[PDB]
Amino acid sequence: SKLEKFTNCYSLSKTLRFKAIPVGKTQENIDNKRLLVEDEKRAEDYKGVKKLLDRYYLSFINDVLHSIKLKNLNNYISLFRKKTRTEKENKELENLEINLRKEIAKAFKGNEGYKSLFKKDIIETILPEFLDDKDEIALVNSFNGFTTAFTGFFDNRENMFSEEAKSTSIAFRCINENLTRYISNMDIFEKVDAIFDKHEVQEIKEKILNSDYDVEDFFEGEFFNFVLTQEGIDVYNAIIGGFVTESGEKIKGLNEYINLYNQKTKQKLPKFKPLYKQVLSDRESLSFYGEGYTSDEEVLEVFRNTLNKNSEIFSSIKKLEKLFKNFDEYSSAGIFVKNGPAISTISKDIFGEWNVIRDKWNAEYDDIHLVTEKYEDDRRKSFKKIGSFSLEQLQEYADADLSVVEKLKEIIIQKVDEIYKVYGSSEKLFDADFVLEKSLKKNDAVVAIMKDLLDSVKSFENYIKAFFGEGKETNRDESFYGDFVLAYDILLKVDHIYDAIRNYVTQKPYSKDKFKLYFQNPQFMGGWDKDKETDYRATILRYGSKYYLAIMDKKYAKCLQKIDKDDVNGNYEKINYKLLPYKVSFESASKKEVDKLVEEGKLYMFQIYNKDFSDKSHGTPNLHTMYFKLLFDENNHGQIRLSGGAELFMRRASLKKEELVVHPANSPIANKNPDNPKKTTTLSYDVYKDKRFSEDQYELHIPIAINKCPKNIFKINTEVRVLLKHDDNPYVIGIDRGERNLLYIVVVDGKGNIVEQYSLNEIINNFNGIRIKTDYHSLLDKKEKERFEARQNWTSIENIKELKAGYISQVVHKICELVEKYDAVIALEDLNSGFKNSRVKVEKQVYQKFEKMLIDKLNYMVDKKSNPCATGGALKGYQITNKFESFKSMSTQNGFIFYIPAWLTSKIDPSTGFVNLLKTKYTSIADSKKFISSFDRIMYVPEEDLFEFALDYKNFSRTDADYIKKWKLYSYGNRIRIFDWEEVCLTSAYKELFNKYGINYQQGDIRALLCEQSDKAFYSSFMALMSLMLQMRNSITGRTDVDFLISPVKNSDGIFYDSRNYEAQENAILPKNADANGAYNIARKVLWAIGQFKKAEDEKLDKVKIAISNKEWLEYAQTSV
RNA sequence: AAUUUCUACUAAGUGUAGAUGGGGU
Repeated sequence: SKLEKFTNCYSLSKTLRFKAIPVGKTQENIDNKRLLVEDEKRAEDYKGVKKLLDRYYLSFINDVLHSIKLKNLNNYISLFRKKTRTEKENKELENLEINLRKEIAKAFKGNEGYKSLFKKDIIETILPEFLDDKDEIALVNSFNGFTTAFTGFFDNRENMFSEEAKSTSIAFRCINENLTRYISNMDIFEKVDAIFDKHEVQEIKEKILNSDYDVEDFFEGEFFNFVLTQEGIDVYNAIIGGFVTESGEKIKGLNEYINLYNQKTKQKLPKFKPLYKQVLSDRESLSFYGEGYTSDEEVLEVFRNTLNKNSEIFSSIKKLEKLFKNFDEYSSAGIFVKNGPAISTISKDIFGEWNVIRDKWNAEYDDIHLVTEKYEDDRRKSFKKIGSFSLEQLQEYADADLSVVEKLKEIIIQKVDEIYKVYGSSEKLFDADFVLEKSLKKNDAVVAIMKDLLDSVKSFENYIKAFFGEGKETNRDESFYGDFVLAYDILLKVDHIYDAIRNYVTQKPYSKDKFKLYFQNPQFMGGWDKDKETDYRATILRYGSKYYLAIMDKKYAKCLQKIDKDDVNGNYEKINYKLLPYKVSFESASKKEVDKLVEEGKLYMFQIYNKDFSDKSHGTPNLHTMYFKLLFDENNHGQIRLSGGAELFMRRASLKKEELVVHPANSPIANKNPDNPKKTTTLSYDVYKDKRFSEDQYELHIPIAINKCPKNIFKINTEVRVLLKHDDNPYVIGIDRGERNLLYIVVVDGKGNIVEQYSLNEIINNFNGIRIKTDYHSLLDKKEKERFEARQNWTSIENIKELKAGYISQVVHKICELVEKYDAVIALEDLNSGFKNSRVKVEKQVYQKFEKMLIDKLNYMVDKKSNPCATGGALKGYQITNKFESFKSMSTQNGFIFYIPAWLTSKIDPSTGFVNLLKTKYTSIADSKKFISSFDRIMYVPEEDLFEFALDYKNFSRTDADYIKKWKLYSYGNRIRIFDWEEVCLTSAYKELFNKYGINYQQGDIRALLCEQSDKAFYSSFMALMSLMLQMRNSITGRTDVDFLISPVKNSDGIFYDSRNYEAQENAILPKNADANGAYNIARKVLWAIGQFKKAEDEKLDKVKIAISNKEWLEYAQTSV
């Protein structure tokens, strides 16, 4: 078995969360001794103390830099963009810059206690000394011994600034994007001195700190000399950003001065942009990061009401793009446009089709470099190398009088028009006394209003983002860039406010906020060492079927160890974990004495509880529940062991029993699964909505660690390759999405014969023998019908995403069993390549999550029902996958998950192999005549009313991919022309096309007459009917059941493949539908790969490209069948 | 419409079928 090999490979750890319920008098005892209000108090002061800690971190940035500020290595970064050195703009920049990130590191790094500021010591001594306010000092010392709480904050705020740039460091907005706004400062002032006079420059030169007596380092050109990270970033922005004197004197910086020339006398006045500084407080992450949003009226939206910054800059960007026309006179080339995902949309918006830009550039590439297979990839990579497409360069890839610039201007202006349209519909929410009616999460009208405006602005942001380029260019129009970039900086503010309100409304009715329970002990539950039972003061107890958590406290931290054996009692077995957090002994302790302690105030026993610990629990337990019981089982011999550090938190009541939705006792309870025969239930009791969140839970997040001692450690990919070579029959699960099925699975064997083809739209949940199915596809449809109304409210999309994530969890199970029963490599798609968009099913994001959860599941692949110690069982999960690295590491193979490009796997005939490799779109009469002419022989075969189109695929364009190169295209059978559909019979329509135009089809080879036709519209319909002939997947938009494939070519037995012939059959041998074909050939593209492993050498099975190009495909697809 | 938590549920009557690494910014 191929799967069996992969066990005990790596070692992941996990955290089985659970709940604990205060058994005995624990709750009252905790309350008597106020054992948890200090944990609560600290957790309400976390933020407060974080701010104080950050003040010391900001003084570190200040003082250290203030003194050590000479830009060490590169003089004062004088050679920054001076004259090109060895290698133009290559080493010239790169090296100078990287010595730059160390110029800053050295300053900090080894100072007066880097580790005295970034470890426990700060809040204990250094921070109290830094402060002086009694309240603040006491707050900081109340958060002492308790720095194991600020650990994450420490690391974040320390490792973000080192000898690197980018990321979120000082160098970034310290030497990288800081010097872009700097640089023109201490040399050839020149251009910027248009004004800069006695009433201007001299006035401000006396106002600023007289260390910089004159302006010197302020405007000019070439190199710079001041600020760095800290000297007062505001010092540079005193004239560059403007610093109005408190007295009243209007000091207008130095750039805030140009505006008297930059815009008043009109120009671009050499940039001079406001210096960037440390993100948020100290180089954090987002500068707009804020909290709040806890109540329905917590802030009436910072957007025009409580966020006027945003509203201001939509107008600013709008004016800047309305100045695009005079920026043509300035520097149209200077404005760039990032090549990427936006470039296709840009093409459509400006020119008309999504591929104008691409193809125009590809044509120019052909002029200078030449299509074939490898030439496609040459063009591809080189287009990916381009990162900006100047505006005038895009005008060259134009059409006619189409002005790329002006078309962009118009489209992007109408984008803000959309914003303002919804700003007029949100006036109610923006009015001072907004009458809040039914909450906010229940006020779907308000949700919609919010969403609409928030997303209108968000869309403009993403559209105008591109008008940036790659930043690192040359002739950047400085009348555009600079002014535009300032406004855009703010229009990035919306992102946060959108997220805030979205996440408020999409919020659950309850809350899962917890506070770490230290119980007056910073070292609480941090281990399970037998020898140290009084250090962390915690042990897992066991009352036979129940599981507990004993936690002794301060003045009685060793009580249990004295009074153990209760002999003839129930004995809450103390854990005798003699191994390190498998020696899972369980010392039978006390019962009467354990409970005695709980009632007194000594112990604080809690109960570990999952729904599968009830006596009323009827069926299969959860996997985590299983793992938990298995930690303390005899079977676990070192698989799932303890990791140490149970984080007991405390989730309070977010809801109250009285305001929950009840299903009164003895009243028939309607069942909501359409496929439930036993509709209605009538329960003897009541059932409330979310009763666990209406009470107080004590979340015990027990860390556990799977396979910490791996025996069979090997590289997974190479071992998969070896296994997929020595096998006689490599089955491939083959998973494609699809429109009719959500995740159609076509298991295909080692010869390409369909073994199974079932849509996983229905999950047949098997409980007590009875298999009640759930049409997740129909559920999706009903959820999408809810989405249809109220403009896809935020919650409806969340519900779809969550149902799709719960579906994903369900397909993960099914695929796991499919893989297990067939020993089959999945054949998922490399999602970093091309794009399936037709699928009205699992999307890219959800399939990426699917394959992440397949490689997270495939790390410890476990089916619940299987016996724990058998393969596939709880402690023998298959490690057939890798370990999720990134979403871009999902590109080749991650074990039993070959990511194959999904190119032409669905629109290919599964019987012959024919792929339409020919563009059959009527361009001009001549194009189709050459098309018609390149056919070997077009005859009407009246025998079987057909129109044979013998063709040479070696005599065509972009067709090097093919293999047979000689196909006869008989117009036969029925096509569904989706224009919204018509079922056009091919032969009949062609007979009638030829009858109408006078083309006597009854003339043997009539190709000459077809090319003879002088009517333009003849070929139009001719080429469109030819397109239909070649179209294989044919399905009526909507009606599920007409999913058929139809070949224009006959096979070796003369039959034209029909999917509808096979859809009637249960054991079909060829795809029974369109999406089945897809999964069939995705399991066949992986099949080319498997053949490649038996065609490549064993020791060489590692670099065998599994990347199947379309030329080794369309060969095999046209030759094995 | 019950849940360690999530999704679908009622699924044989206080539950069921799957999945579930979480902890700090």
